[PDB]
Amino acid sequence: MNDILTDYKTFYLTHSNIVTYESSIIDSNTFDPILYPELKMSNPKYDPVDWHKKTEWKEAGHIGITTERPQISNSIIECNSGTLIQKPISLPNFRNLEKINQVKINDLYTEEFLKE
RNA sequence: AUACUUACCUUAAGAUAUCAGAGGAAAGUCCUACUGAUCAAACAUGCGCUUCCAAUAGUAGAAGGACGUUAAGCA
Repeated sequence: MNDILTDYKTFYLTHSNIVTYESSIIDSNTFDPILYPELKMSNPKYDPVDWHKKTEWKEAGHIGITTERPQISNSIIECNSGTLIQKPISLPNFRNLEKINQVKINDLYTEEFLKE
């Protein structure tokens, strides 16, 4: 796939023009034949088109080892202090304090291979 | 702490209520647990003296602030 994208980039640049290119672009997909081969060079499942129940969040620092992290539900660290002074700050809401010591591991190598 | 060593200094004067009257050491000085009058201070003590001292029968209000927010307010 890396070969097909590199050779098609060299082929497209050498053999086509700006008219055909700007007609090839529609922003509903954000496909463009010069930049999209570069972005998807090594990502096979690349597509361009609540983020704490995702498994990217849950194993962020450590890959393979998934843990629910305690976090403050209403967190004010985006807010600047000049606007925080305007009205009184709510108490924190929380999430997942119970799970700071439980961490789970999907041990496929022990189960599928040693235990067969 | 003692002691020893050095280094730096070792000074503006004067006064303690006023005025008047009697006495003592002709002008003035000094003094009187002397005597009047005024003044000032302290301490007691009074004036039919003058001003001021916050809801609970209610969820307030008065005085003074903010080097507080709205706020890149509006012109």
